Amino acid sequence: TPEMPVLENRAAQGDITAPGGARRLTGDQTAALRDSLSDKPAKNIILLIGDGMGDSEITAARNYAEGAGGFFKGIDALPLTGQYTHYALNKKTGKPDYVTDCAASATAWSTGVKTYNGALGVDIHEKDHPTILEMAKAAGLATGNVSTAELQDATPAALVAHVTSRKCYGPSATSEKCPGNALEKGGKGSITEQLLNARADVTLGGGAKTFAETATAGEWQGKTLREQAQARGYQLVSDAASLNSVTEANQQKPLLGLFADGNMPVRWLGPKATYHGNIDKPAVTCTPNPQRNDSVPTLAQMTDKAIELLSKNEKGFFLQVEGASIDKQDHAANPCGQIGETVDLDEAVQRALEFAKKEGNTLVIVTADHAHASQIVAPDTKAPGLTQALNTKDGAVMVMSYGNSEEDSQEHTGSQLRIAAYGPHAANVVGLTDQTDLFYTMKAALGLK
Amino acid sequence: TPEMPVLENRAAQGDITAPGGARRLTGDQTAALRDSLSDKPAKNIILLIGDGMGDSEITAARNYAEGAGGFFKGIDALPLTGQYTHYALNKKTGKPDYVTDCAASATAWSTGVKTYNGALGVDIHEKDHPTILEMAKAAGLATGNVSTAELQDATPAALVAHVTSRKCYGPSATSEKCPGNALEKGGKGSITEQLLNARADVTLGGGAKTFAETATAGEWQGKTLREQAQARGYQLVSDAASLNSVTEANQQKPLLGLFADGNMPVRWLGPKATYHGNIDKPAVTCTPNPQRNDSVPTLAQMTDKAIELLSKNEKGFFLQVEGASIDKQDHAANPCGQIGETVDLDEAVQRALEFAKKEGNTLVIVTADHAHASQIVAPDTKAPGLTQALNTKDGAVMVMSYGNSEEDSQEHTGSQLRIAAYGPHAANVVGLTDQTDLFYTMKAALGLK
Ligand SMILES: [Mg+2]
Ligand SMILES: [Mg+2]
Ligand SMILES: [Zn+2]
Ligand SMILES: [Zn+2]
Ligand SMILES: [Zn+2]
Ligand SMILES: [Zn+2]
Repeated sequence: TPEMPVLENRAAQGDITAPGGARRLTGDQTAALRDSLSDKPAKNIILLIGDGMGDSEITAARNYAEGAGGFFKGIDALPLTGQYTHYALNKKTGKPDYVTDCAASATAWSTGVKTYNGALGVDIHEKDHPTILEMAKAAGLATGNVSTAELQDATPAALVAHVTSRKCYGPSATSEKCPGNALEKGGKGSITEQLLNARADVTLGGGAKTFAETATAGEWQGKTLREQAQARGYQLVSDAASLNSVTEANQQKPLLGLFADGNMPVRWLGPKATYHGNIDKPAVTCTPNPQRNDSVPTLAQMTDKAIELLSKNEKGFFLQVEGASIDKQDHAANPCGQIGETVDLDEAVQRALEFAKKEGNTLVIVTADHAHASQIVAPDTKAPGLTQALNTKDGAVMVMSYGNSEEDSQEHTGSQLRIAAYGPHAANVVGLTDQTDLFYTMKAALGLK
Repeated sequence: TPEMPVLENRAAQGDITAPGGARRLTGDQTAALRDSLSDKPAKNIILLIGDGMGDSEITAARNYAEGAGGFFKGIDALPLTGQYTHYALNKKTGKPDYVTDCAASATAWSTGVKTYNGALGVDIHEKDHPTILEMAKAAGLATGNVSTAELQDATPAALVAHVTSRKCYGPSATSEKCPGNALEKGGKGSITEQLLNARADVTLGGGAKTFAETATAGEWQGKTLREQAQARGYQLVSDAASLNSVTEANQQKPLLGLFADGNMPVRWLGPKATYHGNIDKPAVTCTPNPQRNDSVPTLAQMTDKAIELLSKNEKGFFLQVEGASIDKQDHAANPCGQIGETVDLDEAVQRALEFAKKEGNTLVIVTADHAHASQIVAPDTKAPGLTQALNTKDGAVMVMSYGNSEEDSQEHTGSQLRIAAYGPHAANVVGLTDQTDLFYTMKAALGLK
C-alpha cells in the first residue's frame, strides 16, 4: 500500500437516541484493517507519550471537548490498538511493584529492561543500558526529544541520562543524592550534564533553571551549564520566534530550546477538585490560562518544528514527544488543566499522523507511561475524595473524582492502559504487550541494534 | 486459514530483572495478526461479558493470581483488541449520562440503541426493539444465556425482556413499578414472565426465588412461574448433576437451570476493604469460599454444557455468558471476591476459545459493560476510601483502593474499557468502538437481520 488508513471518523454516526445513532464504525473493518498491516521497516518513529494518560483520562477529556459521542482527530484516529503492562521492580527484591513512577516506566520503554522506581537508564543493579535515543543516533539517525515539562523530568531525561536517582537534575543534586554519578567523583554527571553530552539534534522543553548551575569539574567547570551549551555548539532558543527561526539543527548545529524556567505553563485554567465539590460547588467550564504567554510554543508547535528539522536526515529520525502536564494536573486534582493538556497533546498527535500519513514510512505510537487517579463518576456521587462538576460540550454535566490519596497529591495507578500505533510494525502494539516490548518494537521497526 | 491464532503465551519471557526479561511478545506480529483477520461469516457467537470488569479489574486479578508478569490463559489470549465507549442517555434530555448502569449498557449491545439507566430493551421513548438473542432465534439459530447472577438481573434479562424498569423482576414488582408492562394491564409481563415467554434453548443462572411468584393474569394465572415453566415444556435443573444429565435442549425441550435462590455464590472469600486497611490491617490472601456448594455449577461448567447442547444446531447458535459477580464484589469493596470472580470468568473464556479454536467459525468476544470503582495504588498509599493489602502470587504485596463513594456501595465508572475478540469479523472490535457497534458486529458476523 502507498499508505495505510489512519482512522477517519469514529464519532457517533448520528442522533445518539435512535437505532445505530451512536455507532462509531460505519462498515466492517477486516479489509481496512488488512491494509494498515505492514512489516516494511519504519524509516522514522515518533513516540507521543501522554504522561499518566490512561483510558480514564482519554474518555474524560473527549467527553469535555468533543462530547461523549465525539472523536479525537489525533488521539483516536490510530487504527491499531492494545493494552500494555507497566509495573516496576522492587530494588531490594527484584519483584514487581505494581504501581510504577514516571522514571522506571520511561526506562522500561527506552531501554527494554524493568527497573526500580526513580531510576533513569540504569537497572535494579544500577548498571547502565543504551536507550533507543542513543542507538538511533549511533546508527546515524536524527534525534528529537520534545516535552512540556522540564527537560530534566523523567520522560525526557530517561533517553539521555543514567542516574541512580531521578532527582539528580543538575551538578549539586547529583553530588549529594547521586555521589556515584557526580562528574567530580568520576560519574558521567547529572541529568542536565548528560543531556548536553548526549547531543540529540532537536531538544525542546522547559527547565532552563538547572542550566543556571555550573560544573563542579570536567572541561567546563565554573561555566554555567548554559554557557557550556553555547560553548559546545548549541543553538539555544527561548521562544516561539527563536524556534521558528531555526532553519537547521544537526550534530554540528544541535538545537536546544528552553522555553520555561521550570515546567511549561498549562493551557486551560480551572479550579481544583474539592470534597463534595460536585454538590456544594457549581458546574465548571474551563477557560484559557492567562499565564501562558503568546511567546511560549505549544506542544503541537514544538512537535512541528522538530519533524521539520529532523526530517532533513536522509537516514531517518527518532522523536519522542511528551504531553507532560496531563500527569501533573491529575496529580493536582485540577480537571480543567488535566483535560486541556490532553487536548494539547491531541494536536501534536495530529501533526504526528499528518507527517506520518504523507511520508508513509513512519511508525507513530501514542500511549502513556502509567495510569492515574482520575475517575468519571455519576453526577450525584458522594465520594470520600475530591470531585468537581464540569459542563461538557454535550450540554450535559460530567462529574470527575480523585479519591486515592489523602496526602496532598493524587496518585498513579497500576491498571493496564491503551497503546495505539499506526504504520510499519504497528502490528506489535495489538493484543496485550509490555512497556518493554515497546522498546524492542521501536528497535526492529527501525532495524536497529 | 483453517484456523486463526489464539494468543499463545504473552506472559513475561524470563527474569523480569534482565533486559527483555519482561517482554511478552517474542516476535513481530504483523503476520500472525494477518492470520487472525477474516470476514467469512461467524457461524456461532459467544459473547463473554465481565460485569464491570474494566482494565483495572483485569490487571488486579492477573497480578494476584498470575503475578504481574503473568498471562490469562483465556482472558488475555485474544488476538484482537480495542477500547469502546458505553455512556448512557438521560431519559429527559436525550443527552449523554457518562456513567451507565448494568441495564442501559446491556441494552446498548443487545439492541444497538442507547438508552436511559434502568431500561431493558426499550429506548428513552420506552419503545421496544428486537434483541440479538431474539433475532438469532427467529433466524433459526440456537440461543443460550448463561450467568452467575439471578436470571432477572440486567445482563441476562436484557436479551429476553422489555421493561421500563430493570426492577420489574416478577409479577408484583411489575404491576406496581411497571404498570405499563403488567401482564394483567395488558403488558408483555415481568422480566421473569418475558424470559419464559422468550424460550431461549439454554438458560442457566440463579434467581429461582422469583419463579416462586404466581401469574396475575394470562393463561397460567394462579400457577407459580416455576409451574408454568414445567407446564410449557421446560426442563428445570437445580444442580451440577441435573445439568450434566441434560442430553438435549432445544425449542421442544428447552432447558432452564435455576442453581440459586438469588445470585450464585462467590468463588473466593476474603475480607472487605477498610479505611486505612493497607496500614492498620495485615496482608490478605484469599481462600476458597465455604458457602459455595459442590453441587452448584461453576461458570465454566455452565458455559461448557451450553456449548455442548447448543452446538447441536445445524444452523448455529448465539450464547451470552456473564461473569456477573465481578461487579457486585467491586461494589462491595471485597477484593478477594472480585478477583476470584474474574478467575472464574477466565476459565469459561478458556472453554469459549477451546471450542472457538476447533470449530473455526465462532466469533468469541470478551468485554465488560462498564468500568468500576477499583484501583491499584502503591503499598504506602493513604487514601480517603477503602484499601486492602493483598499477597499476590509474585510474593509481593499489591494494594487495592475503592474511594469514589461514601454511600455503602462503591460505584461504576465512565472510562472506556477493553474489548477483545477472536475469529470471523473480529476485526470490528479493534480501534475505538461503541457498545452499540458490538450489537451490529454480532449481526453482520451472523449475517442476521
Ligand atoms: Mg513527565
Ligand atoms: Mg450484569
Ligand atoms: Zn508519569
Ligand atoms: Zn506523577
Ligand atoms: Zn454492570
Ligand atoms: Zn454494578
